[PDB]
Amino acid sequence: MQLVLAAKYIGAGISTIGLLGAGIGIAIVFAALINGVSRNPSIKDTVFPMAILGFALSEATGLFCLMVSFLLLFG
Amino acid sequence: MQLVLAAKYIGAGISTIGLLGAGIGIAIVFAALINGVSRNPSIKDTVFPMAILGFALSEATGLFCLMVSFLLLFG
Amino acid sequence: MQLVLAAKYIGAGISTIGLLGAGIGIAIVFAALINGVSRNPSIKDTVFPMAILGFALSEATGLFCLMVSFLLLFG
Amino acid sequence: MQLVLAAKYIGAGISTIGLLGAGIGIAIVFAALINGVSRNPSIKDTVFPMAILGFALSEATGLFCLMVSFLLLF
Amino acid sequence: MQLVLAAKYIGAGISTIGLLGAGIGIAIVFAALINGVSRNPSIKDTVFPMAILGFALSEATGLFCLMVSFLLLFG
Amino acid sequence: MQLVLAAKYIGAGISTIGLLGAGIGIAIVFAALINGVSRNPSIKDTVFPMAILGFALSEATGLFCLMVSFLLLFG
Amino acid sequence: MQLVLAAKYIGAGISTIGLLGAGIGIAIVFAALINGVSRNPSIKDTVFPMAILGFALSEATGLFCLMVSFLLLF
Amino acid sequence: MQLVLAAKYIGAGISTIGLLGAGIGIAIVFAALINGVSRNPSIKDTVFPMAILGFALSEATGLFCLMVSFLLLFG
Amino acid sequence: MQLVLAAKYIGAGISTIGLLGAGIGIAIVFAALINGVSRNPSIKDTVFPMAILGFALSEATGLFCLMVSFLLLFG
Amino acid sequence: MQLVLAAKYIGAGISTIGLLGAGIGIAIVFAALINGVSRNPSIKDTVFPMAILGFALSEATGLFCLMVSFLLLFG
Ligand SMILES: CC[C@H]1/C=C/C=C/C[C@@H](C)[C@H](O)[C@@](C)(O)C(=O)[C@@H](C)[C@H](O)[C@@H](C)C(=O)[C@@H](C)[C@H](O)[C@@H](C)/C=C/C(=O)O[C@@H]2[C@H](C)[C@H](CC1)O[C@]1(CC[C@H](C)[C@H](C[C@@H](C)O)O1)[C@H]2C
Ligand SMILES: CC[C@H]1/C=C/C=C/C[C@@H](C)[C@H](O)[C@@](C)(O)C(=O)[C@@H](C)[C@H](O)[C@@H](C)C(=O)[C@@H](C)[C@H](O)[C@@H](C)/C=C/C(=O)O[C@@H]2[C@H](C)[C@H](CC1)O[C@]1(CC[C@H](C)[C@H](C[C@@H](C)O)O1)[C@H]2C
Ligand SMILES: CC[C@H]1/C=C/C=C/C[C@@H](C)[C@H](O)[C@@](C)(O)C(=O)[C@@H](C)[C@H](O)[C@@H](C)C(=O)[C@@H](C)[C@H](O)[C@@H](C)/C=C/C(=O)O[C@@H]2[C@H](C)[C@H](CC1)O[C@]1(CC[C@H](C)[C@H](C[C@@H](C)O)O1)[C@H]2C
Ligand SMILES: CC[C@H]1/C=C/C=C/C[C@@H](C)[C@H](O)[C@@](C)(O)C(=O)[C@@H](C)[C@H](O)[C@@H](C)C(=O)[C@@H](C)[C@H](O)[C@@H](C)/C=C/C(=O)O[C@@H]2[C@H](C)[C@H](CC1)O[C@]1(CC[C@H](C)[C@H](C[C@@H](C)O)O1)[C@H]2C
Ligand SMILES: CC[C@H]1/C=C/C=C/C[C@@H](C)[C@H](O)[C@@](C)(O)C(=O)[C@@H](C)[C@H](O)[C@@H](C)C(=O)[C@@H](C)[C@H](O)[C@@H](C)/C=C/C(=O)O[C@@H]2[C@H](C)[C@H](CC1)O[C@]1(CC[C@H](C)[C@H](C[C@@H](C)O)O1)[C@H]2C
Ligand SMILES: CC[C@H]1/C=C/C=C/C[C@@H](C)[C@H](O)[C@@](C)(O)C(=O)[C@@H](C)[C@H](O)[C@@H](C)C(=O)[C@@H](C)[C@H](O)[C@@H](C)/C=C/C(=O)O[C@@H]2[C@H](C)[C@H](CC1)O[C@]1(CC[C@H](C)[C@H](C[C@@H](C)O)O1)[C@H]2C
Repeated sequence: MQLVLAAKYIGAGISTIGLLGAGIGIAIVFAALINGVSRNPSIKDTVFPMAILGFALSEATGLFCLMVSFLLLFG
Repeated sequence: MQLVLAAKYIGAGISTIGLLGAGIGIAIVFAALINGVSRNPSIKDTVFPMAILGFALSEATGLFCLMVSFLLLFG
Repeated sequence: MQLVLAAKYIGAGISTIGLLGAGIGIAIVFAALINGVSRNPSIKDTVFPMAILGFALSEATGLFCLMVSFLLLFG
Repeated sequence: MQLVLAAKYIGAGISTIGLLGAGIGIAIVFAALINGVSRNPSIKDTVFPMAILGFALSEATGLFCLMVSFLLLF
Repeated sequence: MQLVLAAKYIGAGISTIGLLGAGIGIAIVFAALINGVSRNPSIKDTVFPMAILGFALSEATGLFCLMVSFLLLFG
Repeated sequence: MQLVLAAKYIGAGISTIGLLGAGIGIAIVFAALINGVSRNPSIKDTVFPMAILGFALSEATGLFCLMVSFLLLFG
Repeated sequence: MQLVLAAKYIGAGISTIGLLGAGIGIAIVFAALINGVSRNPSIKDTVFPMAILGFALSEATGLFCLMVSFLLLF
Repeated sequence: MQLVLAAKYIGAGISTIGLLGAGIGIAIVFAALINGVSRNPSIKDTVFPMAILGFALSEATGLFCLMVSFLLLFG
Repeated sequence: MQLVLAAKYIGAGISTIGLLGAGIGIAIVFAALINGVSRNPSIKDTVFPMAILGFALSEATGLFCLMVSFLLLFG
Repeated sequence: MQLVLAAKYIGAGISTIGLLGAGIGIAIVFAALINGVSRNPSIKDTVFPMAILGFALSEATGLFCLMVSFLLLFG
C-alpha cells in the first residue's frame, strides 16, 4: 500500500499538465475578442457572448484534468 | 497486485495529458468564429454552426483520453 | 506477470498523449473553414467537403493512438 | 513512508509544468491588447477590461496547478 | 523476461506520441487548401493535388511511428 | 532517506520546465510592443506600460516555478 | 542481458517522438506552397522545387530519429 | 549517497529543458524587430532598445533553469 | 555494467527528441522562402542564399543532438 | 558507481532536448529576415545583422544545454 499511495501522488501531479491547454486556449479566445473588437467596435455585443462560450468549453478540458487530479489525491 | 494498482493510477494521470489538445483546439475554433464575425457580421448564422461542429469534434479527442483515464481509475 | 500487466496500463496511458495532435488539428481545419467562408461566403459548398476530409484524416492519427491504447488495455 | 514522501516531492515538481500554459496565455492576451490598441487607439478603454478578464482566467489555470503542488508539498 | 515484455509494451505506447505530428501537419495542409481556395477559387484544381501530396508526406511520419509500435507489440 | 533526498533533487529539476512558458510569453509581449510601435509610432507611450505589465504577469508564472524548485532544493 | 534488451526497446520507442517535427514541418512547407501559389499562380514552377527541397530536408530529421530507432531494435 | 548523486545528475539534465523557452522567445523578439524595421525603417532606433530589453528578460528565464542545473551538478 | 549499458541505450533514444526542432525549423525557413518569392519574384536570388544559411544553422542544432546520440550508442 | 554512471548518461540525453528551442528559434529569425527583405529589399543591409544577432543569441541557449550534456558525458 506504500507504492500505491506513492503512485496516487505522482499521478495527481501528472494530471495537472493538461491544464496548460486551457491556459493557452482561454488566452487565444480572449485575444480574438480583443482583436475583433479593435477592428470592428460595433460587433462587441455580438462576439462577447461567443468569447464567454469559447472560454467555458476550453476551460472544461482543464476541469476534467483537475477532477482526475483530485480523484487521485482524495478519492 | 500493488504494482498493478500503482500502474493504473500513474496511467490514469498520464491519460489526461492529451486533453491539452482539445483545450487549445476548442479555443482555435472560437477565435476563428470571433475574427470571422468581426470581419463579416452578416456571416454569423453560417459560421456559428461550423464553430459548434469544430468544437465538438475537437472535444471528442479529449473525451477519448478521459475514457482511458476512467477505465484505468475504475475499470 | 505483475510487471507486464503494470507496463500495459502505463503504456495504455502514454498511448493517449498523441490524441492532442488531432485535438489541435481538427480545430485548425475548422478555423480555416470559418475564416475562408467569412472572407468569401460563395465558396462554402466547395470548401466544406475539404474540411470534412481534412478533419477525418487528422482525427484518424489520434484514433490509431487510441487503437494501441485499447490493445494494451484489453489485449 | 519514505516512498510516499519521495512521491509527494516528485509530484510537486511535476505539478508546476502546467504553469507554462499561463505564462504563454497571459502573454497572448497582452499581445492582442497591444496590437489592438496600436491599430485603433480609441478602442483602448473598451478592450482593456477584456484583457484583464482574459489574463485572469488564463492565470487561474496555473494557480490550479500550484494548488496541487502546495497540497503535495505541505 | 517480465522485464523485456514490459519494455515492449511501454515502448509501444511511447511510439505513438509522434503521431501528434501528422495530426497537426495534415490539418495545416488542409487549412492552407481551404484558405487558398477561398481567396482564389480558380486555383482549386492546381492546389488540391498539392494538398493530397502534403497530406501523404506528413501522414508517412505517423506511419513510421505506428510501424515501430507494431514491431514492439507483435514483432 | 536516500529516496527522499533523491526525490527533492529530481523534483527541483522538473520544477524548472515551466519556466519555458515565461521565456516564450515575455517574448510574445515584447514582439507585440515592437510591431505595435513600428505600425503606429505615436502609440509608444500608451503601449509601453502595457508591455511592462504583460511581462511582469508572464514572469510571475516563472517565479512560482522557481519558488517550488528552491523549496525542494533548500526548503 | 534482459535489462539491456529492455532498454533497447524503450529507447526505440522514445526515438520515434522526434518524427513529430517532420510531420509538422513537411506540412508547414506545403502550406506555404499552397498559399504562395493561390496568391500568385504564375510563381508555381519557381517555388515547387523550393518546396521539394524544404520538405526533403525537414523529413530527413525524422529519418535520423528512425535510424536510431532501427539501430536499437535490430 | 549513490542514489542521491544519481538523482542530482538526472535532475541537472531535466533542468535544461526549460531553456527551449528562451531559445524560441529570443527569436520571437528578433523576428518582430526585423519585421517592424522592414515595414518602417525610420523606427529602428526606437525599437532596437526594446528588442534588447525583451531578449534579455526572455533569456534570463533560461538562465534560472541553468542556475538550478549547475546547483544540482556542482552543489 | 548492465545498468550502464541500459542507460546508454535509453539516453541515445532520448537524445533524438531535440531533432524535432530542426524538423519544424527547417520547414519554417523554407516556408518563408516560398512566401517571400511568391510575393516578390524578383527577390529570389537575394533570399535563396539566406534560406540556405537559415537551414544550415537550424540543422546544426539537430546535428548536436545526433552527435550525443551516437556518442551514447557507440562512444 | 553503476547507478551514478547510468544517471550521467540518461542525464546527458535529457540535456539535449532543450536544443529544439534554438532549432525552432534560429528558423523564426531567418523567416523574418526573408519576409522582411521580400517586402522591402532596400532594408537588407539593416536587417541582416539583426538576423545574425538573433540567431547567435538563440543558438546560445542550445549551447548551454550542450554544455551540461558534455559535462555529464565527460566531466
Ligand atoms: C467548465 C465550466 C466553466 C464555466 C464557465 C462559465 C462561463 C459563464 C461565464 C458568464 C462565467 O460565469 C464568468 C466569465 O462570469 C466567470 O468566469 C466568473 C464566474 C468569474 O468570477 C470571472 C468573471 C472572474 O472574475 C474570475 C477571473 C475570478 O476573479 C477568479 C478568482 C476565478 C478564476 C477561475 O478560473 O474560476 C473558476 C472558473 C470560473 C471555472 C469555470 C467553469 O469554474 C470554477 C468553479 C468550478 C470548478 C472548481 C472549476 C475548475 C476549473 C479547473 O475549471 O473552477 C472557478 C473556480
Ligand atoms: C462530441 C461530444 C461532445 C458533444 C458536443 C455537443 C455539441 C453540441 C452543442 C449544441 C452543445 O450541446 C452546447 C454548446 O450547447 C453545449 O455545450 C451545452 C451542452 C452547454 O450547456 C453549453 C451551452 C454550456 O453552457 C457549457 C459551456 C456549460 O456552461 C459547461 C458547464 C459545460 C462545459 C462542457 O465542457 O460540457 C461538456 C460538453 C458539452 C461535452 C460535449 C461532448 O459533454 C459533457 C457531458 C457528457 C460527458 C460527461 C462529456 C465527457 C467529455 C470528456 O466529452 O462531457 C459536458 C461536461
Ligand atoms: C503514407 C501513405 C498515406 C497515403 C496517402 C495517400 C493519398 C492519396 C489520396 C488520393 C487518398 O487515397 C485519399 C485522400 O483518397 C484517401 O485517403 C482515401 C483512401 C480515404 O478513403 C478518404 C477519402 C477518406 O474518406 C478517409 C477520411 C476515410 O474515410 C477514413 C476512414 C480513413 C482515415 C485514414 O486515416 O485512413 C488511413 C490513411 C488513408 C493512410 C494514408 C497513408 O493509410 C491508412 C492505411 C495504411 C496505414 C495503416 C496508415 C497508417 C497511418 C497512421 O499512416 O493508414 C488508412 C487507414
Ligand atoms: C513577478 C515580478 C517580476 C517583476 C516585474 C517588474 C516590472 C517592472 C519593470 C519596470 C522592471 O523593473 C524593469 C523592466 O525595469 C526591469 O526588469 C529591471 C529591474 C531590469 O533591471 C531591466 C531594465 C534589465 O535590464 C534586465 C534585463 C537586467 O539587465 C537583467 C540582468 C535581469 C533579468 C531578469 O530577468 O531579472 C529578473 C526580473 C526583473 C524579475 C521580474 C519579476 O525579478 C527577478 C528578481 C526576483 C526573482 C528571483 C525573479 C525570478 C524570475 C524567474 O521571475 O527574477 C530578476 C532577477
Ligand atoms: C550543420 C551543417 C549542415 C550543413 C548545411 C550546409 C548547407 C549548404 C547547402 C549548400 C547544402 O550543401 C545543400 C542545401 O546543398 C544540401 O543540403 C545538399 C548537400 C543536399 O544533398 C540536399 C540538396 C538534398 O538534396 C538533400 C535533401 C538530400 O537528398 C538528402 C538525402 C539529405 C538530407 C540530409 O539531411 O542530409 C544531411 C544534411 C545535408 C546535413 C547538413 C549539415 O549534413 C549531413 C551530413 C553530415 C552530418 C551526418 C549531418 C547530421 C545532421 C543531423 O545535421 O547530416 C547530411 C546527411
Ligand atoms: C553565441 C555563440 C554562437 C556564435 C555565433 C556567431 C555568429 C556570428 C556569425 C558571423 C557566424 O560566425 C557565421 C554566421 O558566420 C557562422 O555561423 C559561421 C561560423 C559559419 O561558417 C557559417 C557561415 C556557416 O557556413 C555555417 C552554416 C556552417 O556551414 C555550419 C557547418 C556550421 C553550423 C553551426 O551551427 O556552426 C556552429 C555555430 C557557428 C556556433 C556559434 C555559436 O559555433 C560552433 C563552433 C564552436 C562551438 C563548438 C559551438 C557550440 C554550439 C553548441 O554553441 O558551435 C559551430 C559548430
